[PDB]
Amino acid sequence: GQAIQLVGFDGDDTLWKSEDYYRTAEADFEAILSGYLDLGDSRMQQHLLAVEFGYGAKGMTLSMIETAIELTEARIEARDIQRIVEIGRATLQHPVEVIAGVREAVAAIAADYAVVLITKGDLFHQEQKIEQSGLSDLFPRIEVVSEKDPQTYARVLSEFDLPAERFVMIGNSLRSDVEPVLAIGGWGIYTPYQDHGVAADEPRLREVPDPSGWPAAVRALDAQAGRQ
Amino acid sequence: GMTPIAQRDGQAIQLVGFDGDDTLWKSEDYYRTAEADFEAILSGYLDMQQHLLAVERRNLKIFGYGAKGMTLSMIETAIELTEARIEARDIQRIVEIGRATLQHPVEVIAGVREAVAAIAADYAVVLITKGDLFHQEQKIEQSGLSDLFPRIEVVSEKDPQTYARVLSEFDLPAERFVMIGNSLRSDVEPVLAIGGWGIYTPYADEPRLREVPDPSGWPAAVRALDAQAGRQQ
Ligand SMILES: [Cl-]
Ligand SMILES: [Cl-]
Ligand SMILES: [Cl-]
Ligand SMILES: [Mg+2]
Ligand SMILES: [Mg+2]
Repeated sequence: GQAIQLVGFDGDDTLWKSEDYYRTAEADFEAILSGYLDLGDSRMQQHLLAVEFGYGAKGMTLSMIETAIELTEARIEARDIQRIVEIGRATLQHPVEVIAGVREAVAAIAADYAVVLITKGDLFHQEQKIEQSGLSDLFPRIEVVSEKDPQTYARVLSEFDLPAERFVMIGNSLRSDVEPVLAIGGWGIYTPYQDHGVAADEPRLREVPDPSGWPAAVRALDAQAGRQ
Repeated sequence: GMTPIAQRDGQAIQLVGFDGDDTLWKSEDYYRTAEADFEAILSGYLDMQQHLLAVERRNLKIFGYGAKGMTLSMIETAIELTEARIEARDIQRIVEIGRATLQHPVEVIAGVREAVAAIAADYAVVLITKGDLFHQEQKIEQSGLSDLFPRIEVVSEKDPQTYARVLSEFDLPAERFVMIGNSLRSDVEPVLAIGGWGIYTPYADEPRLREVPDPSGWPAAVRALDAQAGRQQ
C-alpha cells in the first residue's frame, strides 16, 4: 500500500563516471590533430557531430578517425590513426568509478522500492561497466536499450506490469532520462553532472544535486503521487 | 527483459528460440564481402592477411561481436600488415567497408517466414542473438519479420549461463525450450548443455538435436522434439 513502486536509474554519469573519460579521449585526439592542424583558430569546424557510427567508445573512435582523415585531407599518418585507435581502446578499458553516495542511495531506496537500471548504449561496454561498478548486486533487473524514447520506457514498464504513475526515473539528462518518462505519465529525479521539452514548472520532477538526496526525493515524489 | 511464458497444457516444448544471422536472414555473405574488400585494399601494399584473427581474438574482449569492432580490428590489422605504410585514404576505405556492413541489406532466407509463422501457431517464439544491440534490432526491422518476433534478446555471449538466464526470465525450464540456429558452437551446444533441445541448420550421436537442412523442415522438427520431450516429462 504505497504510490511509487519502482525506481529506475540511469548509468553513465548517474551511477558511475563516464563523460570525464570521453573528455580525456577528446583531449588526446586534439593533441594528435595539433601536429597537423591549427586548432587554435575559430574556424575548425567539428563536426565530430556529423560523423555520428555511434556515441559510445567504438563509434567515437571511428568518428575521430573519419574526422582526422577529413580535416587533414588524408595526410594523417597511419601511425597517428593507430594512436586514435589506442584512445578508443583506452576509453573502452576504463574501469568506471562509482559516483560517491550512489551505493548508499540505491541501498536506501532498494529497502522500500523495486529498482531497475535502464541504460542506453553499447551492449558489450555497458555490461562491462555494470560488472566493473560492483553495483550488480543491488540491481536484479538491468535493461540496456538502444534508445531512451517513450516507447522503450513503456516497454520496460510493460514487462514489470506496472503503470508509469508508479515509476520514478533518476538520471542526469532531462532530455533522455526525465522527459520521456514524464511523457508516459511517470515521475523524475534529475541529478545533473539536446534541447529537452521539460516545462519550467514541472511538478512531477525533483532536481536533486547529489545522490545522498535521492532517497528523500523518491519519498517526496511518493507522497505527492499518494495525494495526487 | 523477457517475461514469463504462458505455458500450454498438452505439449512439452513451450518456447522456440531462433538465431538471426545466417538462420533467419543472410549475414555471412556480407561479412565475406567486407573481407574481400579489405584484402582488395591491402593488395596495393602486399603480394586477408590472417594477422586479422590475431587482432580480432584480442579485441573481442573489448568490443564483443559485430561490424563496428570488426572495422576497428581491420584498421589495426592493415596498419600492422603494411608497417604503417597504409594511406589515410585507404583507412577511409576500410571505415566505409564497415559503414556498408552496418547497413547491409537484410534478406530473409527462403522459407523462413512460413516456418516461423507455422511454429508460432503452437509455441512461443523468441529471437536470441549475440552482438550489437542496435544493429541486431535494425536487422529484425529491415527483415520484415518484426511482427513475428515481439520477443527479442540480444546478449554479449551465447553460453550456457546466458541461455539459462534468458530462460529464467521466461520462467521456463530448459527441457521446454528448443533453440534453432546455424552454429553448433553458439546456438545448439550451449542449450544442449543446460538441458534444452536444438535444431541445427548450417549456412552453406546426440538425441536432443535434429539437423534440419532448410527452414521448411523446422516446424516438423519442433514437433518431433516436442513428442520426445513429452514421453520423458
Ligand atoms: Cl558505439
Ligand atoms: Cl556505451
Ligand atoms: Cl552484430
Ligand atoms: Mg547518463
Ligand atoms: Mg547465426
